Amino acid sequence: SVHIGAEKGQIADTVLLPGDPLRAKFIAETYLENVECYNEVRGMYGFTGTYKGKKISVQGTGMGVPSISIYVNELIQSYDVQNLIRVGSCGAIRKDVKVRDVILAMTSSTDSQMNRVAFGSVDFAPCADFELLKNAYDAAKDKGVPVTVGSVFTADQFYNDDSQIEKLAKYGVLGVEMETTALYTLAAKHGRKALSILTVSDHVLTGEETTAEERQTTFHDMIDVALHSV
Amino acid sequence: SVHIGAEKGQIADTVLLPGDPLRAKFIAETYLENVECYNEVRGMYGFTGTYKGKKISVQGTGMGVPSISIYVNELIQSYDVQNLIRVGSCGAIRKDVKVRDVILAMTSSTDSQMNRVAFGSVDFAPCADFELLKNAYDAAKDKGVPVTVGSVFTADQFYNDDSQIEKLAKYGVLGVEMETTALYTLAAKHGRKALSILTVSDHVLTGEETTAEERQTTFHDMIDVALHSV
Amino acid sequence: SVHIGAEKGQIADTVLLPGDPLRAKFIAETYLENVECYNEVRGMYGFTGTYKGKKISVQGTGMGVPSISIYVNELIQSYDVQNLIRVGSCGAIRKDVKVRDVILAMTSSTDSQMNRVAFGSVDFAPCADFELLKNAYDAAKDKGVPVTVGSVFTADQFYNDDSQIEKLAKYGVLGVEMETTALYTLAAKHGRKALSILTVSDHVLTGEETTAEERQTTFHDMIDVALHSV
Amino acid sequence: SVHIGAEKGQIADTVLLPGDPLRAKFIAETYLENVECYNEVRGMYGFTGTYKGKKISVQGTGMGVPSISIYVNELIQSYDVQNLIRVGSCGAIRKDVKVRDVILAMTSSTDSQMNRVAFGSVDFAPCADFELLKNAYDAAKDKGVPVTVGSVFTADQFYNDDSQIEKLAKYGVLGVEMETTALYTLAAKHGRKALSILTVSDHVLTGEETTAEERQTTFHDMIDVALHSV
Amino acid sequence: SVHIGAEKGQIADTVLLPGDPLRAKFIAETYLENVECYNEVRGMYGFTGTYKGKKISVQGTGMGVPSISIYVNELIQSYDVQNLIRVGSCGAIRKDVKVRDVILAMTSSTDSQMNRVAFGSVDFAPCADFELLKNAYDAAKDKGVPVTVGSVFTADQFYNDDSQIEKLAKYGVLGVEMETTALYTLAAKHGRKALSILTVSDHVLTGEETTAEERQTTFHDMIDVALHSV
Amino acid sequence: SVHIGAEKGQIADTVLLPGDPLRAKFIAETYLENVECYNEVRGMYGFTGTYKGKKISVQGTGMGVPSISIYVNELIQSYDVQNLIRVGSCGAIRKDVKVRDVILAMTSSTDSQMNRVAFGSVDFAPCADFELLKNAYDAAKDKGVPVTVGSVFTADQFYNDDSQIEKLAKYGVLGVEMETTALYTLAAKHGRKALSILTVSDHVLTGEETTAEERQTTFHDMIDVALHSV
Ligand SMILES: Nc1nc(=O)c2ncn([C@H]3C[C@H](O)[C@@H](CO)O3)c2[nH]1
Ligand SMILES: Nc1nc(=O)c2ncn([C@H]3C[C@H](O)[C@@H](CO)O3)c2[nH]1
Ligand SMILES: Nc1nc(=O)c2ncn([C@H]3C[C@H](O)[C@@H](CO)O3)c2[nH]1
Ligand SMILES: Nc1nc(=O)c2ncn([C@H]3C[C@H](O)[C@@H](CO)O3)c2[nH]1
Ligand SMILES: Nc1nc(=O)c2ncn([C@H]3C[C@H](O)[C@@H](CO)O3)c2[nH]1
Ligand SMILES: Nc1nc(=O)c2ncn([C@H]3C[C@H](O)[C@@H](CO)O3)c2[nH]1
Ligand SMILES: [Cl-]
Ligand SMILES: [Cl-]
Ligand SMILES: [Cl-]
Ligand SMILES: [Cl-]
Ligand SMILES: [Cl-]
Ligand SMILES: [Cl-]
Repeated sequence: SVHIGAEKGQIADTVLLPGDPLRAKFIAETYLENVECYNEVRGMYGFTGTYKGKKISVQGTGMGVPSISIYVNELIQSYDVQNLIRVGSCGAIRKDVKVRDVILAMTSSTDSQMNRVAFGSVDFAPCADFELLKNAYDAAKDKGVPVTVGSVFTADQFYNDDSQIEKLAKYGVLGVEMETTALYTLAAKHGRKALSILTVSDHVLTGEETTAEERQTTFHDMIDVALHSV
Repeated sequence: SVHIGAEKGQIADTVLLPGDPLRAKFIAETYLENVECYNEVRGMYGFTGTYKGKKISVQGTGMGVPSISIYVNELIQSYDVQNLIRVGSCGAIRKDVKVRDVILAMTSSTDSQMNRVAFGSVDFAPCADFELLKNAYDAAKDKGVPVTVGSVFTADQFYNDDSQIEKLAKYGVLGVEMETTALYTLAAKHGRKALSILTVSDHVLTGEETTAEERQTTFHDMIDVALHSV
Repeated sequence: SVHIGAEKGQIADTVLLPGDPLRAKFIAETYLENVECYNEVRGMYGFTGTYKGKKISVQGTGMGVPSISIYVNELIQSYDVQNLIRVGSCGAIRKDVKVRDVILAMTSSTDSQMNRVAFGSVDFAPCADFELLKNAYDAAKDKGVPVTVGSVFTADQFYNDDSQIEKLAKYGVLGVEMETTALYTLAAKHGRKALSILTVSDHVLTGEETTAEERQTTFHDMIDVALHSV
Repeated sequence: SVHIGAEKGQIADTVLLPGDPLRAKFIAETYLENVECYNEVRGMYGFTGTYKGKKISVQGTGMGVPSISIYVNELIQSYDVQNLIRVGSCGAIRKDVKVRDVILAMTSSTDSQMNRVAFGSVDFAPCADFELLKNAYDAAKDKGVPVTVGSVFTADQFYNDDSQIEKLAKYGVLGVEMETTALYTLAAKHGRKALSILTVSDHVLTGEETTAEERQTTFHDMIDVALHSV
Repeated sequence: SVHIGAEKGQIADTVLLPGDPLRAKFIAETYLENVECYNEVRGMYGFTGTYKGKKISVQGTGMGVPSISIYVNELIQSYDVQNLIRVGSCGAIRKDVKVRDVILAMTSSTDSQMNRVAFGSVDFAPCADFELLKNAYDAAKDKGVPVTVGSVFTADQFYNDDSQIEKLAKYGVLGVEMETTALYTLAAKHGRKALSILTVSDHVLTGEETTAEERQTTFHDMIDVALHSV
Repeated sequence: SVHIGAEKGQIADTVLLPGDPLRAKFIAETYLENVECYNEVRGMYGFTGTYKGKKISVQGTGMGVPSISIYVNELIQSYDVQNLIRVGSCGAIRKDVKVRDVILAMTSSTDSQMNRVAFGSVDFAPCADFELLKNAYDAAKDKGVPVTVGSVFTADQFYNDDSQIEKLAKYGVLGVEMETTALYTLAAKHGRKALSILTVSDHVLTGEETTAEERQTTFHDMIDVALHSV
């Protein structure tokens, strides 16, 4: 596969997709037994290991829709990947979204033209896989993790005129990131199961703000919720 | 309120929204104790009653986004309606969607220009309220009802060139109706809780077909799932 | 026909299309001899009768483009309907449009995405049939009815940000309703003759306002103009 | 006025707008008494004269929306022009449109982005002024001229992929030219009265074809209809 | 060819395209030896002559994209024209663009819907031919002519809400005219070489202004730069 | 700066922007004296060094418009970066583009919605800075490097329906990559100088194909052309 230097099935059915290829490293080392490293292309590191005896892979995606699309496609098409879970952060855009909250995206709004190219006249609303999502909600509530379930906004521009999120907050969108629409759509197209699990990086239209401690907690917190989701 | 001839609070916190104002009649009579009739404007009948002692309202919406939008707005704005559940049918567009299946929409794609007017450059992905949705899933599984959870397609045209649903089936969209986007968006805007619960009316790209018996079953079946959702 | 429970040709060549299925009732009873009732589906009542010995039908459409589209299509395709005249009201948006004025739409602007789906890069300007329209103008001037002839605006949302009509008034658009584009386009597509005849319901950017008396007059007034249009 | 080298009111209330600045010459010389020439800028000749004692002006527009827009704006804004009538030809796109037929545009479809720039989410349907149009119909029928009344298509490209007109013929659009939308819209914006009167230049999806004789007849024929329209 | 009354090859490989058909006259008479006149249709004059012994043609285009498109297409398709250079003016929109400056467009932004019709989801960025452009830059610097090289804006409307150029100046667009996008695109499509060379007509968001003397200089100045470009 | 862990001015006026953060490493080590490493965030390595005594920086961008936008913005806004040159590859889409050819983008088409968000009704054609571009052409021709100068296509999707490039080849677009539009636009907005320099990675609509040797040559070849461009 053009972008991923890996042997067939040297990659798990299940892949966690952080934006950062260095958090990809971190997650493997700090959470998985028997750490393999299949990919080193573009520094976009890929890893495979076990957790509670089960095989789990970890691939960094880079940032923005066009980048994650690249990896999700190859992972799916060239490695028959079955379950793809994003684990990154997002900028909180409501006030009723707390820094501790862990976010499960049912859907996402986007300004990426990825869908309009393919569909034209249709606002295409992408979709988390319920089984994956329910499992994550269950895995959250049993351990008693703070968890919100709603939509996010997959943006093309980190720095924007940003008129959008101010309007999107008014419709109950929870936060902004740059990957989810791309995951959900490509996963749905190819018959796979996708879900996006996200922590708060900071409040964009500040209601409150974040410390290094709060992130370290919610980060770890999110990885668990993901891992136990199967 | 312009379209609904009703006294303040003569309407419940919770309203079931069938497309048909005559199924609206049916549902009241056949499911609710102490049947009031608040609205008779445009034959778009509105009813209030109790079920398991609790107050439940039933308002017909008519067809298409512009029509349901009318009722949802007034119900919300003029009657502080808290929970709005659609109960209609949809044309099944996948083959793995069975005539018995009861459908819970997490989201919907639309070709209505309702959102693009307000948002512009954004594909806005509307969102069912999770609490309502989870409750419906729970109320489904305990009685053991067949139930699928994914997206639908809110269309503007019953008869189309329909090139869309053939493409939308390829992305795992479950079925086509004409209301949901409009519900989810207006509910989200005004801080209310919405959910759309749907039976199969027939298979549009026929995988299988429907009898009068199968509908009568799933219809009733869906009303229960709704009713026990609280 | 899916939505209209009627026997072949039990429906006239000519159909008046009020939004309200109860004004549909009213019009039949109060204007036509030998009243038949072909449709009772969805409470969207359909009627056939005579006037000056000639067969005339009356079908309610519901509200919004997607709804009227449904009836117009079936009426045309399943009942070879030849002449379709809308008789509803509209919100006056200029000041030089008087509450008494009866409106004949040559065309309509819309924000519905119905046309952009089919045409893409084209602003499609729909068209009243001239013969029908001229006949209505003649039938207006002989009795001496106040009558204006220009465009309207077929909206998707009764409640809007409404920035549009303020801009559209500046271009001489007369009023806003929710049906006409849909009529004109479907009528033109299938080789039929359509026309939309409208009274003022109120002034939206208030220049003046309406009583119950003024409506009763213009309503009746409009039905005549329609009826004598053949 | 930047584009028209003319003294205030040296231009009539009424202006005929042929595309060709040389037919502009022709029309003056061959139809009007006391021929003045106000404009010679860009060879886009402008003329003023009398007909049946009444003052009539004649200004060439050039081709395409952006060009006629230029003249229509200045004529309106800088010379308080009251009535603006286009007199050009169009490519017939239906078969039931005959080479002899004289065309009165109620409206026009366009692919020009002129309107979408100003309106955004609105398909804006431009509008002939009825008074002007009725007068032209009357002036046609009394002399007994063949005359059709419907819509046209204002295109941006003489040579196209042209997929549009094949689809637009299916909706009863009569013919294609390159000016009308631009006239109707600018006329409506500034409170003026516009109308577009058109002959057939040839059949684009050939049903029949044209001689030099047939044009000379219909051309002259159209100028009359225009002239007597007041 | 429909719009150009000319015999095969009575037109040069190289054609200068001023907007004004009278500057077309001027340029021929004042710059070329052995002046032929091939076209007189629509007053849109076409000329052929020699300069430094070499054959050079001069065709007026009229104004706006739809008009120049007409001539560029026929010139290319019916006369195998190889090199097409626009020589007109543009409204300067930055302040760092001086009245003396001669402008070489690498590209242009447009609001014309010409490209979106053909491409859909693509912002198509048109392209000057480098060879032509470099040659013009060389021919500029050797004589020592003030010359800027960047983008312009091909507008559909001389009079606009004009919100665009205020935003476009902020991105370094140099000036606004009404032809270039149309040239570059049609030239690129048919394998020909195009370039647009432009003087300042005035400053639109005034930084400074123009005399008749400054234009006469830069005009002549621009024709040279064009002519020596081969 | 959020994404780049660097001290003020520890970054040069001039930055080379390869997609790959590992080619970023390579370029530094193999071309620059006194190698500093300012950034290690996300493995997206940043380096500063000298070449012919002059300070030159090297920052990886990742893939797709949203990603490079991130770095270009911070580099510009937080480090007053003056000159930004992309050095990556592109998929050749014409046949007359040779594997050896080095490509200088004057402009790029895109399907990214980055511009349409900001501009709306405008196809915005981005622009290489001429000074940078000319300098690169000069630095190419003196050493005698094969070099083509035209447009490219900045895509959002590596894997597409790809109907676009087949149409875009027909208009003389040279190749497809995923960064340039984003560079040119952000550079132009902030008053900086940008240029994109690209090798062929392979032929997408295969005319010919590539070896490892041909890339190693053209790669090195391109870095020179960049480096000597100042
Ligand atoms: N736009 C945006 N705003 C935020 O506040 C935010 N917080 C996290 N992210 C995610 C998404 C990207 O992968 C990447 C960009 O830093 O991280 C954000 N994106
Ligand atoms: N488009 C469409 N296709 C179907 O097969 C279908 N089945 C049910 N519905 C819903 C939605 C409307 O409220 C209304 C239109 O009949 O019923 C459908 N809509
Ligand atoms: N938008 C809108 N504004 C008005 O003031 C108005 N007056 C009448 N109508 C028509 C059209 C609908 O069928 C229906 C909505 O009430 O009635 C209106 N629609
Ligand atoms: N597109 C197009 N097709 C035709 O068959 C046709 N016939 C006449 N016209 C009008 C409109 C222009 O002003 C001008 C272009 O020749 O003439 C036409 N335009
Ligand atoms: N829009 C616009 N603004 C100007 O300041 C300007 N200056 C010159 N031009 C060019 C382009 C047309 O061919 C024609 C319109 O007058 O001349 C301009 N166009
Ligand atoms: N779409 C696309 N097709 C190609 O053949 C191609 N060749 C190189 N590139 C550039 C651009 C990306 O940064 C990145 C994606 O691999 O590399 C390409 N992109
Ligand atoms: Cl992330
Ligand atoms: Cl329904
Ligand atoms: Cl109505
Ligand atoms: Cl014409
Ligand atoms: Cl010009
Ligand atoms: Cl690259």
